[PDB]
Amino acid sequence: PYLAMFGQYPDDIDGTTYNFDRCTFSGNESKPLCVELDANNQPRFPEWITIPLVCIYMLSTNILLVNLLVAMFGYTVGSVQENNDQVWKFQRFFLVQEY
Amino acid sequence: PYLAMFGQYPDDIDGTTYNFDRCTFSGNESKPLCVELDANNQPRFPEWITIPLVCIYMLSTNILLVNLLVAMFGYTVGSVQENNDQVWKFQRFFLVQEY
Ligand SMILES: CC(C)CCC[C@@H](C)[C@H]1CC[C@H]2[C@@H]3CC=C4C[C@@H](OC(=O)CCC(=O)O)CC[C@]4(C)[C@H]3CC[C@]12C
Ligand SMILES: CC(C)CCC[C@@H](C)[C@H]1CC[C@H]2[C@@H]3CC=C4C[C@@H](OC(=O)CCC(=O)O)CC[C@]4(C)[C@H]3CC[C@]12C
Ligand SMILES: CC(C)CCC[C@@H](C)[C@H]1CC[C@H]2[C@@H]3CC=C4C[C@@H](OC(=O)CCC(=O)O)CC[C@]4(C)[C@H]3CC[C@]12C
Ligand SMILES: CC(C)CCC[C@@H](C)[C@H]1CC[C@H]2[C@@H]3CC=C4C[C@@H](OC(=O)CCC(=O)O)CC[C@]4(C)[C@H]3CC[C@]12C
Ligand SMILES: FC(F)(F)c1ccccc1-c1cc(C(F)(F)F)c2[nH]c(C3=NOC4(CCCCC4)C3)nc2c1
Ligand SMILES: FC(F)(F)c1ccccc1-c1cc(C(F)(F)F)c2[nH]c(C3=NOC4(CCCCC4)C3)nc2c1
Repeated sequence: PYLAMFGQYPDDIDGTTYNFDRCTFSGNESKPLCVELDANNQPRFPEWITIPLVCIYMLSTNILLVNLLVAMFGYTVGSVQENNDQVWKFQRFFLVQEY
Repeated sequence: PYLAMFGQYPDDIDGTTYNFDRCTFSGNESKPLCVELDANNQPRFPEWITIPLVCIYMLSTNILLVNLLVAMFGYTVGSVQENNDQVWKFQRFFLVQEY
């Protein structure tokens, strides 16, 4: 999910896209466990629950949240522009007196 | 089209890029139907109609719309900053009295 915000889309969520080469049935390996199967040896997850969930998650993370953060940063830089100059001037005394 | 905003570019829009392995001629399969062919067994779509359409769609979605949303969020956070404090203070009474 952390990578999902950087444009990476989960792969093991669609039966068609899912590939069994990556996964392993047992734990004696270094790749993720395979999806739970059925008596017919096919993926069992409904596939109409995961896709909308991922769509909503990606919409919330990639787009809305970053835009909100941009807005907050804009307001913050606008609000405290003048006080930052005074703070920098105050610290300039220490910076100059250091040498 | 929903995924198209997350940076994914459609593949079955260019004759060179289009691959027949994914598609299926008949419906007895779990992958999308193949593009309509011609008497010579080649893709039939003009290829000069789809590409500009996709370019315009991607330009509208990925870039313009999200930037507009960012602008709206910035204006909204700027406008209602003071009233939000009063609303939070009002709800603080209920939050404190809950316990
Ligand atoms: C505000 C909008 C733009 C955001 C959400 C729109 C779509 C991205 C979502 C909403 C409901 C979703 C659909 C809900 C159910 C299904 C059927 C699903 O196929 C199955 O259910 C078969 C299940 C099986 O084979 O076991 C494939 C995706 C689809 C069309 C989902 C794909 C994406 C849809 C259209
Ligand atoms: C069947 C599947 C594919 C779709 C449904 C699964 C989730 C997408 C549902 C389950 C619980 C739902 C959530 C229940 C509570 C909330 C909080 C709500 O926002 C708030 O917390 C503020 C409410 C307010 O302003 O008063 C927005 C929707 C959300 C995430 C709901 C949206 C959709 C959720 C996550
Ligand atoms: C404001 C600008 C920056 C946005 C649009 C610019 C280009 C991305 C678009 C505008 C018109 C498009 C062109 C319209 C027609 C064609 C020819 C097309 O090839 C064919 O028509 C052959 C058809 C066939 O083989 O059957 C390949 C793409 C190209 C150059 C299109 C590719 C992209 C172009 C240059
Ligand atoms: C031959 C192919 C490859 C290019 C042409 C196909 C589409 C790109 C054309 C067909 C109809 C056109 C649309 C007709 C109407 C509108 C609405 C217009 O914006 C408005 O609705 C507001 C108008 C106003 O401000 O008065 C912007 C262009 C658009 C999307 C036009 C732009 C280009 C469209 C989508
Ligand atoms: F910037 C932002 F915050 F996105 C946002 C900006 C502008 C307007 C609304 C929101 C918002 C707020 C909340 C809430 F206030 F409720 F937290 C949201 N919650 C969710 C989801 N909940 O669960 C999901 C993740 C876990 C899987 C199920 C889906 C996404 N999307 C929200 C969007
Ligand atoms: F933020 C935004 F809105 F993008 C936008 C922001 C700033 C200036 C203009 C726009 C805008 C407005 C409209 C309209 F107001 F007309 F709706 C647009 N329409 C379209 C397209 N129409 O159809 C397409 C999708 C379907 C396939 C054909 C191409 C894209 N791009 C627009 C850009």
